[PDB]
Amino acid sequence: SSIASSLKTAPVIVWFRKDLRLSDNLALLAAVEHGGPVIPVYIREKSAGPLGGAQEWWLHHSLAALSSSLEKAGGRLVLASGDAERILRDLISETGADTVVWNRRYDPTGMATDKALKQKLRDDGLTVRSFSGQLLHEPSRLQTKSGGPYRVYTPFWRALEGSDEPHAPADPPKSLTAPKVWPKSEKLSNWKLLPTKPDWAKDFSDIWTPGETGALDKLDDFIDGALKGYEEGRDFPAKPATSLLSPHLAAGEISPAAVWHATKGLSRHIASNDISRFRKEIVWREFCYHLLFHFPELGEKNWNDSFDAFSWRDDEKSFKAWTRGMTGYPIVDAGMRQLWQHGTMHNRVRMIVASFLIKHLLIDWRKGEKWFRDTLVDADPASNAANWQWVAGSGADASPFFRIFNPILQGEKFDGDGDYVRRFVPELEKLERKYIHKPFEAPKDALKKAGVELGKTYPLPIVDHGKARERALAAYAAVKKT
Ligand SMILES: Cc1cc2nc3c(=O)[nH]c(=O)nc-3n(C[C@H](O)[C@H](O)[C@H](O)COP(=O)(O)OP(=O)(O)OC[C@H]3O[C@@H](n4cnc5c(N)ncnc54)[C@H](O)[C@@H]3O)c2cc1C
Ligand SMILES: Nc1nc(=O)c2c([nH]1)NC[C@@H]1CN(c3ccc(C(=O)N[C@@H](CCC(=O)O)C(=O)O)cc3)CN21
Repeated sequence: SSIASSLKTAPVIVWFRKDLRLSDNLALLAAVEHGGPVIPVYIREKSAGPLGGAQEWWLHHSLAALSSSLEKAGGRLVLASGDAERILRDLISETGADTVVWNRRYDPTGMATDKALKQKLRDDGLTVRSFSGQLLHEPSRLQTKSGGPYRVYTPFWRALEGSDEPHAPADPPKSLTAPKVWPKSEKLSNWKLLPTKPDWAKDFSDIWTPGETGALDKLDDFIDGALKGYEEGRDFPAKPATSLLSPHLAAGEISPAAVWHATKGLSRHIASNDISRFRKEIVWREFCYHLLFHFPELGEKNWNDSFDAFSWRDDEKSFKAWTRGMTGYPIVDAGMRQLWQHGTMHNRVRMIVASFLIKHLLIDWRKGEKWFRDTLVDADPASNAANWQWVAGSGADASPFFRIFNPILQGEKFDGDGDYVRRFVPELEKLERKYIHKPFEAPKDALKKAGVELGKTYPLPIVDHGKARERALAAYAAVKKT
């Protein structure tokens, strides 16, 4: 190291955010190609990070898993809290790194943070490079054949379906070059991301294994499992027919290109309709990000400003009943209880509970959006906002506001035998399917036999369907006169 000294390569910093994976990670691969020591860092920023309590549980386990995977490769994960610029400059100064890399994040606030930071670092002569991976498409570049943003799903789907296959996923690096001396790291346990007493996430582990290995296990199981019959099965919440990839995708533990490529070459065993339908759902995520790019206020302002003057009820009591799954409408209650217990909800039931809040209770959709932000492990700044707005009646793909279905009928249509309701509202277990979705219409004899006392065992409906419907349509008529 004195007289036969090779000229050494400077380190490179890899800044992880919602891309907590080693596979199909172009930033990490760039760091490997760069040579020299690789310095992985995760920063607890003020603005960005987990959208709520459930996602903090997710993040803890995700960071623990990523750290373990990096250590297996010979690296480590540096943890730091505070101002990203100050932290990165301090790491640069300490290590002598000449480059910072990251994977692009496409939520407008995070993208703006990155743009500003990138310019500041470049102005001081640092190399900064950002990479695709979070999305199959580039929202700032993709336009209709006539030069517009996509406003409607089907043409957007046809564009992505018709595009050259997303590039196949890149392998993870098996080894990372480490610095001789590691920068100091914060302790994950000190970040207070986990519940303590009570452990309200105690059943999350029954469903979830956060991190890249868990993501790949979910993908593998889906391809070898529920992908078969997915198209027919996905509408029925009692059936475990979906992939459960959403929080892994949200956390960037698996790329959508990896998911897409996993659906290729399956014709010997899998019907094309199931694959097409699953791909469409992946593209719904893409579309939500497209809309967020084109309308950054998607989570706070109505897409259709005709709704701005809508007069929402000031009824925090009904809102609380909704959050607790105590509406007296079993399918709604089942969904809200599923969410509380497992940090997720079947998509059909998300639509039903969202509609119940907005139309039956006439409560501001933003309140429902915020509740979901705190309780979903998959909370996503594009998909949550976009879906709430569609249920609320804004957007080309929105159901018109005046379309108001009875939760009872939706329950009987998509959960006819009542298995989903019985799973999450077990106090109704003994009711026959005739009354499982409408226990308030059952006769005294049946309620007695099933061990159900309305108002004790299970609540009466907090609103009458007919009256709620009249109220919502009157509110719709009023907003038109504005
Ligand atoms: C009111 C409301 C709020 C929602 N909030 C979120 C959210 O915060 N995060 C989130 O990822 N999804 C959200 N969704 C969409 C959808 O309900 C979930 O993606 C789905 O329940 C996830 O289960 P899965 O992974 O088994 O889906 P699968 O059926 O296996 O679908 C595969 C993937 O496609 C994507 N996807 C599927 N459906 C949709 C959709 N309607 N919109 C956008 N992406 C979709 C997801 O990434 C999902 O993992 C919301 C839907 C509604 C109606
Ligand atoms: N999906 C999901 N499920 C949840 O249960 C959940 C979320 N998400 N997101 C965050 C909130 C907050 N969590 C909490 C936090 C504290 C208490 C708690 O301290 N409970 C006391 C009594 C006070 C009370 O219930 O408010 C207890 O020991 O029962 C309960 C739930 C549950 N949370």
